[PDB]
Amino acid sequence: GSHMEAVQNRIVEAAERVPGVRGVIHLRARYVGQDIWADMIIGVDPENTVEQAEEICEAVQAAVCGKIRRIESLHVSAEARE
Amino acid sequence: GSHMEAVQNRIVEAAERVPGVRGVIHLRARYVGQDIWADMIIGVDPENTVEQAEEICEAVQAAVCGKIRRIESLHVSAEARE
Ligand SMILES: [Cl-]
Repeated sequence: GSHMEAVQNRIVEAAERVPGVRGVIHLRARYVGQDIWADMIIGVDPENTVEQAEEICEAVQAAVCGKIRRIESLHVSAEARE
Repeated sequence: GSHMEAVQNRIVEAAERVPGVRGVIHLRARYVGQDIWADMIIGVDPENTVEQAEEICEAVQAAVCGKIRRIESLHVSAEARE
């Protein structure tokens, strides 16, 4: 990977463009057949509510899955950053 | 393709998001090794100047090449639409 680094670059870029994301802290992506399954942690504003942070995570899931068709599973969690 | 239809979808989407593009009229993409070479026609406003249309074409080239790393050659021309 090769194939995978270009997919990981697209995942990070997609995520970082979602309102309220303060960087991708962690991303692990793996092939399951031809499909990608991935697990991500994003940074968020410490003073966002838990509800808002969950909304940002959901918006990242939608953006990333929408942009990268091969992704068939994506978990997104959040940590306070900056 | 398989591989290629997903690349063509990304090309069209990238192009259509550039200011002043009125649809992708034509796209031919081919693999040269692992690289993509492509030829595209976009629609533009008939009342744009030739200079403006050339600027839109150049902006499409930049956007598409920037978004799809495997593309190593992209020609973009314009036709009046709508
Ligand atoms: Cl591919």
